[PDB]
Amino acid sequence: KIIMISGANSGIGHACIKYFLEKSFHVIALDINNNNLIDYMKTDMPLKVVQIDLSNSEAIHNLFTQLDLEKLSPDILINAAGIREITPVLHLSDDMFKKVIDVNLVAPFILSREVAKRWCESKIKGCIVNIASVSGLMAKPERAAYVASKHALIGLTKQMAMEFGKQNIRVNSISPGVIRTELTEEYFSNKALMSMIKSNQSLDTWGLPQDIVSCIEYLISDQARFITGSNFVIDGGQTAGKN
Amino acid sequence: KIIMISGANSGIGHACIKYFLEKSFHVIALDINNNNLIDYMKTDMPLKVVQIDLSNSEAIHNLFTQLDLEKLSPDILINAAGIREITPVLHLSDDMFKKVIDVNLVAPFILSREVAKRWCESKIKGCIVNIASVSGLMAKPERAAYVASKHALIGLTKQMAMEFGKQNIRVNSISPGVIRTELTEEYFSNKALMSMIKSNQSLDTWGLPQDIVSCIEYLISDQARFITGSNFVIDGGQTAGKN
Amino acid sequence: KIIMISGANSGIGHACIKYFLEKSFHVIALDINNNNLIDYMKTDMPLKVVQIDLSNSEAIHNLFTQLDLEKLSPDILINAAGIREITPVLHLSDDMFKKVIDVNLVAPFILSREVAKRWCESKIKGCIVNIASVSGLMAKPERAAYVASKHALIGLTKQMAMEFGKQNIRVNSISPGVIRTELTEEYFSNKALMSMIKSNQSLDTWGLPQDIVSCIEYLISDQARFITGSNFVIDGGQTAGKN
Amino acid sequence: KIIMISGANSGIGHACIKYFLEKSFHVIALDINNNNLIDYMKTDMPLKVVQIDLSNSEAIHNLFTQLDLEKLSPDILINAAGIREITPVLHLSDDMFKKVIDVNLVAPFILSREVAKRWCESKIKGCIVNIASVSGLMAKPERAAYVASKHALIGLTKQMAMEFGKQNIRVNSISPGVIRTELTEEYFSNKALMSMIKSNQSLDTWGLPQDIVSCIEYLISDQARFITGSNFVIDGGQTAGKN
Ligand SMILES: NC(=O)c1ccc[n+]([C@@H]2O[C@H](COP(=O)([O-])OP(=O)(O)OC[C@H]3O[C@@H](n4cnc5c(N)ncnc54)[C@H](O)[C@@H]3O)[C@@H](O)[C@H]2O)c1
Ligand SMILES: NC(=O)c1ccc[n+]([C@@H]2O[C@H](COP(=O)([O-])OP(=O)(O)OC[C@H]3O[C@@H](n4cnc5c(N)ncnc54)[C@H](O)[C@@H]3O)[C@@H](O)[C@H]2O)c1
Ligand SMILES: NC(=O)c1ccc[n+]([C@@H]2O[C@H](COP(=O)([O-])OP(=O)(O)OC[C@H]3O[C@@H](n4cnc5c(N)ncnc54)[C@H](O)[C@@H]3O)[C@@H](O)[C@H]2O)c1
Ligand SMILES: NC(=O)c1ccc[n+]([C@@H]2O[C@H](COP(=O)([O-])OP(=O)(O)OC[C@H]3O[C@@H](n4cnc5c(N)ncnc54)[C@H](O)[C@@H]3O)[C@@H](O)[C@H]2O)c1
Repeated sequence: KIIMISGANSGIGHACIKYFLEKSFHVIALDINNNNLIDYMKTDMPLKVVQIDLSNSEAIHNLFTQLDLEKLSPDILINAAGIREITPVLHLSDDMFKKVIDVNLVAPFILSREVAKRWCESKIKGCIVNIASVSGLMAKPERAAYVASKHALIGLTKQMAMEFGKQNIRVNSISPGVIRTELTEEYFSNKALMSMIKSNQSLDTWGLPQDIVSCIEYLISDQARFITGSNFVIDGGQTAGKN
Repeated sequence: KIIMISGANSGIGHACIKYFLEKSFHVIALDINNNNLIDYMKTDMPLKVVQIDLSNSEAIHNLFTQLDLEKLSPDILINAAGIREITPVLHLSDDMFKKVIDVNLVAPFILSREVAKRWCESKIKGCIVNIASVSGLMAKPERAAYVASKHALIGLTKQMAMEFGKQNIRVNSISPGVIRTELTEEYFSNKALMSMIKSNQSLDTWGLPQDIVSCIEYLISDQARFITGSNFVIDGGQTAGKN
Repeated sequence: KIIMISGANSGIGHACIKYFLEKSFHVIALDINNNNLIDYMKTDMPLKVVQIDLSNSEAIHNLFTQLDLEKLSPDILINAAGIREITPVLHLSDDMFKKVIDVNLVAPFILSREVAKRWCESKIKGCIVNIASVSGLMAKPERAAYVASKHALIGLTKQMAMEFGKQNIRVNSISPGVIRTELTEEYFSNKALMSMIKSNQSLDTWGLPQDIVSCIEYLISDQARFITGSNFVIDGGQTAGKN
Repeated sequence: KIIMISGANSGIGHACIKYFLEKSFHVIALDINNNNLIDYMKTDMPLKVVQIDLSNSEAIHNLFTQLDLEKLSPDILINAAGIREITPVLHLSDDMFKKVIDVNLVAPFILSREVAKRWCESKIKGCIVNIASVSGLMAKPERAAYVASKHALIGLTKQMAMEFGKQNIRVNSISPGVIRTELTEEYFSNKALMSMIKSNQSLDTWGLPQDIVSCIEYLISDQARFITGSNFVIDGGQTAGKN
């Protein structure tokens, strides 16, 4: 199987590249940066790395030209590339709101549409997993674009699941709570902050990239044949309520 | 009180212009069309009509430069301008997805940020109502951008309610079900379709613009003092469940 | 019009009694206590006070046999009677859990079923408003029964809305955030508790019974003709998210 | 490891018995009937079978007395026993509404409290899985008690997850869509009703008990360390929206 994973240079998407490579998949890795993939690019692993700014829809079109010319058509798409602003909403510029939208929502849409197109043409049973967030279900401060983008992606998941259901293409999302990655690593040296995170959820611990990889493994498995349009929350109780 | 209302040339937004002018508000009306607003312009009702493509963030910026020069700032913002594609997702182009997002989400974001900036600097207690949709809570076919945009707008509402809560700026959404307007008018002479719409909800009728205007009236009233971050569904039971 | 209001001796249901008497409704008041309703009974306002334990389903059955004999069938039902435990779940007894369920869920169910039976017989357009809670959408500590009961009542509201929609019987719920009543009075003299409440929501205030009464007023109005199966959150932003 | 599974005689619960015995768990099976479990007791697999009417709370307390004497505390609890009425709500009796509540909500609650009590006393981790339903998230006709009870169980899951999270007791729910079991078997020979079922979801198939077992298997695994308070929908797209 061929799996295409965005966000491959860091955090959850990188954990996925490593995991799926170890399980003998052919991996197409998409990211705007590649410093964490250079070593692997020098090996003979079945890894194709594309350096791509997924905020640029022209660039995504060029990616599918390249993939089609290389006869590479993934079976599975993991939309994990994403960005998060931390900024007072009055200081969030038009261009920055748009940028978050373009990465977190538009790119998943376009990548999903293109893979679905090729699956419908070839009559293949594809699978998409969208990395949303608990911010797709509730708000947080200083994250207007982020929260909007993640709400959007939950909706998109359900919509595309309905759209391609008769073609046996399954589309699901995962909504992580706090996962220790490069995105969130700054939190973990701050005592006050770690205390407040632990206060906002039920388990006295934090997630790791492997917790989300495991979920992905489940959602792409044969055991997930009846799962489509669902959102799986992996958040140590962050969304359960208020305490 | 000054009320800024997008989508003012048609449908819900147009019913709003009429009703609120009738109630002695000063109205700033935004829309890309103005043919229905011309008659009202001929009167000396306190109505400013702006012809503006809200998909162009530069035209929104010019709008607000004009308003600042005129020392005109709204007390209330109704985000009602919206578009809806009906397009099988494999035929939904990058530009069209992004256009729906830019009208349905980015314009409410920018209008909201700009009014809220002026409220925070003046220490005025503002109110924003976003017209989302039941497509902000569930999916529908051939509506990938629409569903994504309406889900986004619901999360944006929650986020901005949170962001501006300490400044006493309330931000709520309304999720209509089927409302007879120029958007949906084509359905109403199709018997097959009308019967399907009625089977998909609880009440044997459809909504009218006035159903949404009355909800807006409540949400901007003093009786809505403790209401923020809420989504008011006005849908004849369309979202209640199945069968 | 006759309006039947449970919880009539205290808090929200008492504020309803007074308000709706003032607008010329005939009121049927249901509560297990009556000390606050005594003054009202002495006047000859059109108020019928019934002292009833709504956790006793046979007493409810008798009430309706009586009401039938007296030709008092309500046109509107407001289910406001409720209780709330604050008990660590390991100390929450079988009986305490069942009682909270019986009062918060079963009583609304039976009352609703009986009023709707009479509307369907008479071909009347009835209206039910269930007072749920934000604890019907998320969890809180030491409130296992309360949370379960309120999630149930949200479900029940949707279900009855669908069941009775073709008969033009509308069924909606209100989910209050923190409303200052006898239920919550103990909180208001604890400063630390009040601070935590306020930082868990958007608005620096709390709700009053009148906030809920005005929402009731809207939902029973003719302007609510297309509203059924909806849950109206009146909560100062408490549910918007975290921070 | 010991797992207690309710509803062990039929459908999902029975599929669990067989599966987890094959995996070397010691299984405490609970059900009001036992005819499908007789054969298993004939082998000497580590299976305790208990005949118990889980609507009877004293019978639950006697169960725990007897397990305490045998020193068998389960490590994992799967609440799968349930019932569903198909009855027009005007014909749904007080007792039948309460019965559905007692089986579908109150028994999960008591079982959960009792296992949690012993996990907290022994300072052992514990894991609960509650079998809710898509009727826990939306309504369906003729199912007032069932929709109520399943909404309640979703809320109870979230609450208990919050309540016991500091003790590392994880509590999650699974919400199946149409699973072919003895509960639903009657539908499958009805051509028209099958066609309506497929029309209401995205995938042209139905679930099997194994689909829910596999979800349980994931929720009780070490890969589920960060999952609590979550609701996993396994429904073929039934909840995605309306088509
Ligand atoms: N870590 C968390 O706590 C958390 C919580 C919930 C959801 N998420 C989501 O998980 C996903 C992955 O997060 P992460 O923690 O691994 O973050 P990360 O920053 O460690 O990795 C994200 C990767 O995405 C890539 N990316 C960003 N913008 C891109 C662009 N324009 N083009 C191509 N690649 C781009 C980044 O360069 C980076 O390598 C994101 O969508 C994030 O919003 C994370
Ligand atoms: N009518 C329904 O059944 C229904 C259901 C749910 C939600 N809604 C929403 O309600 C809102 C109003 O819908 P309506 O039914 O009144 O539709 P409408 O088409 O009658 O009115 C929409 C107006 O918005 C304006 N508009 C669109 N694009 C714009 C642009 N780029 N710049 C400026 N103005 C623009 C249009 O010119 C038009 O006058 C929309 O957001 C719509 O999605 C409608
Ligand atoms: N006040 C809040 O902050 C808040 C928040 C959310 C929801 N609610 C809900 O609003 C509703 C009204 O609450 P309130 O604040 O007015 O509480 P309150 O305690 O002041 O009034 C509730 C009334 O219901 C009656 N009641 C209780 N059990 C009864 C029984 N067995 N039979 C008859 N009457 C019975 C009580 O006697 C009392 O008069 C409740 O369902 C409650 O859960 C309140
Ligand atoms: N099958 C579906 O399509 C579906 C969909 C959503 C949720 N569910 C839920 O999944 C769970 C399992 O359902 P299933 O399809 O296996 O049903 P089933 O009828 O096949 O099995 C239910 C079992 O629960 C037991 N039970 C019922 N009442 C009991 C009592 N008072 N005490 C002890 N045992 C009792 C029954 O005897 C039976 O063995 C239920 O909670 C059901 O509501 C099923």
